[PDB]
Amino acid sequence: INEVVTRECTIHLAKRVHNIGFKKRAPRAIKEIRKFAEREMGTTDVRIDTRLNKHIWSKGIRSTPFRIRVRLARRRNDDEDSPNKLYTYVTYVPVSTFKNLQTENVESSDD
RNA sequence: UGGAAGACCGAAACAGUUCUGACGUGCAAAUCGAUUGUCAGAAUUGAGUAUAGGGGCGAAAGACCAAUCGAACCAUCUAGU
RNA sequence: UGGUAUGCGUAGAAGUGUUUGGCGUAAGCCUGCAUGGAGCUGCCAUUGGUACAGAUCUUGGUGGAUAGUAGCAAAUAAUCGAAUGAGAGCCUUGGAGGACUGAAGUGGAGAAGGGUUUCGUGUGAACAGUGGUUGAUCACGAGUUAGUCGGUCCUAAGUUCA
RNA sequence: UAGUCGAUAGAAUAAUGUAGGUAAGGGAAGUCGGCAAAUUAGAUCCGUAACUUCGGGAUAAGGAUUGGCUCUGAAGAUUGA
RNA sequence: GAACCCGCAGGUACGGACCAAUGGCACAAUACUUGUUCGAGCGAACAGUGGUAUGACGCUACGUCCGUUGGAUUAUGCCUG
RNA sequence: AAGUUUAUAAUUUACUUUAUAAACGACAAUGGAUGUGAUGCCAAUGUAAUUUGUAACAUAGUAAAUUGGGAGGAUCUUCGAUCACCUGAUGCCGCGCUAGUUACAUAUAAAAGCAUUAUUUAAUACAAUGACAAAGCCUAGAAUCAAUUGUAAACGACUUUUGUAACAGGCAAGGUGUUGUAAGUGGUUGAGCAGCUGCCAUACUGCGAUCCACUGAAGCUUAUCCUUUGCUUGAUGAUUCGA
RNA sequence: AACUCUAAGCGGUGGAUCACUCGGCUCAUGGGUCGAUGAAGAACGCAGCAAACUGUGCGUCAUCGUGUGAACUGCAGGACACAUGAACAUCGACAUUUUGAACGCAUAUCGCAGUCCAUGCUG
Repeated sequence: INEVVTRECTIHLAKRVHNIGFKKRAPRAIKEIRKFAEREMGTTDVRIDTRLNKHIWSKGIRSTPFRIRVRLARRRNDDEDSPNKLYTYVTYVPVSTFKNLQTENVESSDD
């Protein structure tokens, strides 16, 4: 049951990050953004964009942005077929002031 | 004003005070941390070089002389008793 | 080992595994079966480097500890992630990204030392107490050009010796 | 800047550790012993003993003060009017 | 001169709980602050938790709360004999 | 001398209680059996590693079945959604009959064996268990792993979890905290300072810690906060177990 | 169940045991054969392919002469020159590096002279 719908989802990193050892704070942030992505889209195959890279990592490892605005896009696995016909594509939509945003159901496929 | 001193605090440097700490089948047949002595001179040190076994060298502990010193190491006497 | 059974023997010797059967109080013996491949044994005398469980024995091998318990922990230490491959956190690598040593350097040169270790290419097992396509590994090639820099020469401490 | 990011890693991040800290109130009662730890520390100013070989003791003791901004003064060089 | 059982309240020592208050710790939370870096600024990063003031979910103290009631019968006092 | 009882006279729920008379006077007895609801080894009138079958007489005298209702019982025990007892009703298979005495007939028995125990039985009876193909009745779980909670924890384990809803999870929102007034913008707030000065009042243009207003704000909020007709999303893996 | 124990079969692990051996060991026998005419030993470079062993020295895995008479051999260049010779032995003719007694002097230097003869260049 493929679905292949894209929505821009909400993650508060800070709680997950809380009391985890520094320097492992954002190797845990990336892993947890995958964990959230995997729970939402149901697809084990999580890909994280190179735009997503820089937005966690700008403010260097001790001060990971407490709340992050996520774009989660469930897409079809093309060539050399993974056992999971789906993959989720995770990118950051560049906002400095994420709070107050509830998740919205349309990103049109070919951005 | 000047800038003396085997002067003092303390780096590089050298050493190893106390924890009688870590380690102590370790990284290491002597290391590691903290702490600390000394640091312009009887200082620190490289290379070349001299001194060789019952000998040397010793700011002298019987310390050290190639992880070895109350007499090195190696072979032989020696399958010593 | 001398003699002997006109001994046995590649048609399977010796060796050896062996809930084969049996003998002897035992030391030990024979035989079957399987394996084997090139030589061997009984008896009478004859000689010994002659029989092993040990000697904090020797030498080689192997267990329990323990397919994992010590550990592989100091210098924070990664990480997104593109490429490739049999496999890729490192090691292959860009881009990116967190930092490190913090010019008294984990830098840039040389001596003392090293000895091909430098470098390209190939790149697998072993090695890198982890992986490892990569390396100071492993395989295959190349490279160190001087009248002026050192050695050379010179003397020192000191030495070789007519 | 140049060079690293290799010190096998991940998840958990238990006890006990190690290495680094903090702890009211009391404040060495602890212990062999203030060991370990803490206080103290730079600078400028003020003040400064016993004792003394008159050099020191001395950073004695005991006190004050230190940011930022905004002003002000002092401290030099050279020709010219 | 019975601090003597009935009766009453408190504490001690021991033990077990519990974190509300109060106190302790640091979220490397928030602020402030120094040194440096991001052109400055915001907001951060680095000083292996940078320091300092405050400091919650949470843990935990020195904090507080809770710790039963009979029989058998010893010692012993006794009946009847 | 502790004591088992009977009976008469009383007495009682209780071989209890009272008086009279006796009695097994820890005898020998008694302790196996009164098999004490008089078992067996009987039924079998030939009792048997065959079963007996069939006739009469008279005495004693036997019983086979079913259903309903009312009350009762259970201390480690072979079926507490079980087994009784009593009472009433229904009918009729007459299925059995036994003991005594007596009639009639017969298979086993003649198991060779003269040494019959030896290697030492099983038709049968009763009790349990089985299950090949098949047959006759009844009924349609969960556990554990993954994922999940934190009340739990080194790891297992413990405690929670998963119905398009009592949902569960990630947010945003709100409550609750914590710190202490953000950015940005405006103000001569502001000791002051530079630099240009008019045909006349004079000043302005920048700089300036900090203050004020927007701003009891901004940030942070529990992961081990509380809450949600708000948002979106999940709802789609593994193994094994029986009387 | 799993594991453990005990035994057995089979597979590993491991190289004992046996049988073999161009070697070792000991006794006996014959001979006397290093060197300034430059030794023994060392270093160095050498095979078509070699890195060693072994062989050799710049003529480098070997050359004359002599004997025999067709290989070497892993692959090959070769093989031809098998009748004048392979290849091995013999090895009496030569070569026999840099050294080392080691000899011009030295040697953490393959370093530095002198002399005679000789060559090229320049003249």
